[PDB]
Amino acid sequence: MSISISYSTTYSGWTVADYLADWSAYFGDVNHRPGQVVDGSNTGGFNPGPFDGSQYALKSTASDAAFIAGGDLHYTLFSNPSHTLWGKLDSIALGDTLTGGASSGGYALDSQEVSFSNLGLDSPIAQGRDGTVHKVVYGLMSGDSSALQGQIDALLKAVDPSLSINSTFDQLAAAGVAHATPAA
Repeated sequence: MSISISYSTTYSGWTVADYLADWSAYFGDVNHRPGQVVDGSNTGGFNPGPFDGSQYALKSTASDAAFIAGGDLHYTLFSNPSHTLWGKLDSIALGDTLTGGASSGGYALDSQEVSFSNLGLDSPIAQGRDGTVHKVVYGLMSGDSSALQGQIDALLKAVDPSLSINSTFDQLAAAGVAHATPAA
């Protein structure tokens, strides 16, 4: 299945690039870096976990913003290549107010704004932090969605050259790629 995008009608006239740029500024930088990682503050979590899961999810420390990365994800922690998130990234869901976790049978967003699915991204452990999956997710954690933007852009252009991250969600819905959900 090719890339599918779900969006609240609230963002119908926003370009994907503007939405993501503004969302990352709103989520901010959790400062997930050497000497600055604090359990339960800026780590996020895996479902099932502890270091691998079908979901990785993280709440903003600056706001109610949160994201859920979906697929088949793995984190190396201290083992070479250290601090690498790798595996399959199938989806990114962006919104407010993270709920759930491993014990609930999954993370969710109370106010999901936008989701990108069927991303088809797959990065091997041996690529380390140069892997696309790593860069996309760490980008989000650190207030820079450029890697995510770049991957969405490539996927959209591969569906049709008239589609890009500078398309509005409505324009992408006109092409059958994006699908509106009610404004909550």
